[PDB]
Amino acid sequence: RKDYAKLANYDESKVPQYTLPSVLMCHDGEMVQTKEQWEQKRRPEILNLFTTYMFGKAPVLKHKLPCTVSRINEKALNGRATRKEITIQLTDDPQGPHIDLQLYLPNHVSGKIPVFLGISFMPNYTIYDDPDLSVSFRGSMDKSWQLDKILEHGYGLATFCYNDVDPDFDDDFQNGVHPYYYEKGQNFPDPDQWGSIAAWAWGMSRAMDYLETDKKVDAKKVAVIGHSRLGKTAVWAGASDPRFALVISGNSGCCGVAISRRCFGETVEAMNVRFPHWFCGNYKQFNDREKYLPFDQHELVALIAPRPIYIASAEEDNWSDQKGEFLGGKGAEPVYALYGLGGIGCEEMPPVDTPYMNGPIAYHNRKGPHAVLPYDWEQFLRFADKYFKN
Amino acid sequence: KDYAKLANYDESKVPQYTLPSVLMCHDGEMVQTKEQWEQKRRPEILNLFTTYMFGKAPVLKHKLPCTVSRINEKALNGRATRKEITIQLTDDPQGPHIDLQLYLPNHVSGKIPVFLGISFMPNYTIYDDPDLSVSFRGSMDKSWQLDKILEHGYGLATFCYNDVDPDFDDDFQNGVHPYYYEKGQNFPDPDQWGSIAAWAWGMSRAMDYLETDKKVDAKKVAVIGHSRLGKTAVWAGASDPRFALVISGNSGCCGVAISRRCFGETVEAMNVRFPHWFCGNYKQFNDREKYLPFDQHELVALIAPRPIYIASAEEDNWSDQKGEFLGGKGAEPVYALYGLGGIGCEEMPPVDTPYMNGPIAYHNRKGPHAVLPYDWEQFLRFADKYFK
Ligand SMILES: O=C(O)[C@H]1O[C@@H](O)[C@H](O)[C@@H](O)[C@H]1O
Repeated sequence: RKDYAKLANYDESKVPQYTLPSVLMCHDGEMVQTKEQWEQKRRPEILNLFTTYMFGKAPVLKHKLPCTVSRINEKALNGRATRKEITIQLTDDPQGPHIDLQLYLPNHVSGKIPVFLGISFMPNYTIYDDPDLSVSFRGSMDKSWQLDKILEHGYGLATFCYNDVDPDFDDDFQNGVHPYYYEKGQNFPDPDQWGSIAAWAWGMSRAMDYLETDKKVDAKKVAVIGHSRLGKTAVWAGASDPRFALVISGNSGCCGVAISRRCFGETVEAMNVRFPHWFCGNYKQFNDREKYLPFDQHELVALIAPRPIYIASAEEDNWSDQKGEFLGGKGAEPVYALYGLGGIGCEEMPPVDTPYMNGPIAYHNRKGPHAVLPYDWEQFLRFADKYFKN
Repeated sequence: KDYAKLANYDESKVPQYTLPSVLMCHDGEMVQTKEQWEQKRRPEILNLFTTYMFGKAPVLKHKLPCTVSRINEKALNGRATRKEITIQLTDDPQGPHIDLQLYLPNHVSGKIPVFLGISFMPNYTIYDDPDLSVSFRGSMDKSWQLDKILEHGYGLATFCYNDVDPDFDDDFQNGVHPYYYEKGQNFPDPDQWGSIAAWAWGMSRAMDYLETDKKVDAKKVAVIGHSRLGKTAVWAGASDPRFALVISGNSGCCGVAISRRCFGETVEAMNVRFPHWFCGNYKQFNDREKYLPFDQHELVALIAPRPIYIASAEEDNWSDQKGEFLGGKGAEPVYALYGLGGIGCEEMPPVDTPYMNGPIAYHNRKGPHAVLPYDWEQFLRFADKYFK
């Protein structure tokens, strides 16, 4: 039951030499130098590699799942906001698992409204100290959602607790949604089928299915966001569902946007051993075999192109590998160029509290711990404004 | 990391496990007819071994050039013919090739059954045959017993596995693997052949010759291998149904031994000490035998209804002798679809007590991890029942 935190390299001068797999080079050798070759041949190859070998295939539905608007409050924050609560039935079982989506929209705004779709560690009461909710404690996670700031910009926020989809604990997938999608002769996901992170991501796509039917939400302006293991999830939700307009990776780190081949802080083995439920079976083959990965996480960031992404790091989060987060963005730059979009705007990793967001890939590494703080939201909304407003 | 110190050899300490049901299809259908087995269940299981354990080998639209580069009808002082077939493994003739050595017994009525062996060493080690030259001539004789095979009216074909792919982790830069990549590929895909898949494919190229031979009974070629080449011999038998009988010499871990027993050698011990043996995908089952979508009783089931002999050795605790027997035991429900019996006992037999009156033979013999004369006595008694 090893503690991988002690065994990990954090010494930049002891990172092994490595070659990144070429994002632009198709499996048959053909290089991409056109968005059309990208969209038609290469992006599908990479999308297939990540689905087969890392996240795993989630169920594809023939119809949108049943959902209800079970409560509406049009005067939710002394009239500043409409709060809706939407129950999304994930299975054929009405007594089975549901998303309890909580949507805040600002009042006194005329258009359709851009929305942050976030996924939370804790129930919806923890997002805002909202005096029309009951019971951590009410608004205990406000720092990490900054709903006042989101409302100030004329955007909304929709969140649900990831536990709603799949409990985050290694119960060999007898709980959550997995078992409801097994075949009659299957007690476990196949090696190429979804683990937990893919289930949570699929979760966000079922939330987006509701959102595009909400008259007040701008379906063309939905940002996905999540922190840490839910960072990983948000980036996959963005990669695997192109309806999301903008993707926010909050210290996603290892198997997020960090480059695995650096073997800095958290590694694939640390990851799969501690969290066997997170990724598909296929992915456990890469435990301390990073060099044999058919891809690296720069290719995951490449699946967001041309759409914008904000990669945020924390100065104290060496576990997440802040330089490797930066280099995962750097590595996607060649694909954004096919679309005539610039890069991050700097060659080497910038110093602390130095945001770059003038390109389609934004980056900062902020002072303090592994978290989403007001600082982070400050930059996220500045970046969102560039796309969601004129 | 040493794996010798982590090995359980204590039968009382073997963990709880469920064998994955060999007769339950992925979609739920229970197999109770050999038709459902052949049309549905077997294809599913073969695909799982191919994709997740051994790795997909190239399928060829037509055979490769073979050439009989020397015969001698009077070999071993008249007793046998010796043939030397070269076998191209590629379009390129300067590419890798198999040096196939075949001995056929002189003056026998009818086409001859052949044991297709794959050997650790070059062919001159199989017998002290003066017509050869030079791990010296005759070294492996003890493990091949040509005299006894000839005496039975059977011959013996052998090539050294080094001909097809070297036994060491070179990232598949040597051997056959490079000659089948596609532009933009330095390395097999995770679902593609490693060295056991290549060595097994090797024995398929050897059979591709053996059938064309006019003195060979191509409906009566056995496959035999010891140890890592015993794991190869089973996969050969499973992924090429032309072979008539399969001989597992101490195949052990990722041969016929039940992976879920974690007795002696484990999957992690194997993939970590021999990264090149199995496909990339198989490395995902390190310390995760609970989560294999199969176990080795299903690999044995791919032989059915063709017979198979599982030989264990008493000192070879590493191979898990009881789990080898239980790989056989667990196949019996598929052989039963073909109105065939099982091994013939419930508990693992005592030492030097062969059971070979069903389509699955088992013996645990005295002494070390090896192929010994005793083993061949029993392999030939078994072959006699299907080959006379
Ligand atoms: O004897 C040998 O060299 C090999 O035998 C095999 O059956 C076993 O899987 C290997 O670990 C090694 O023991």
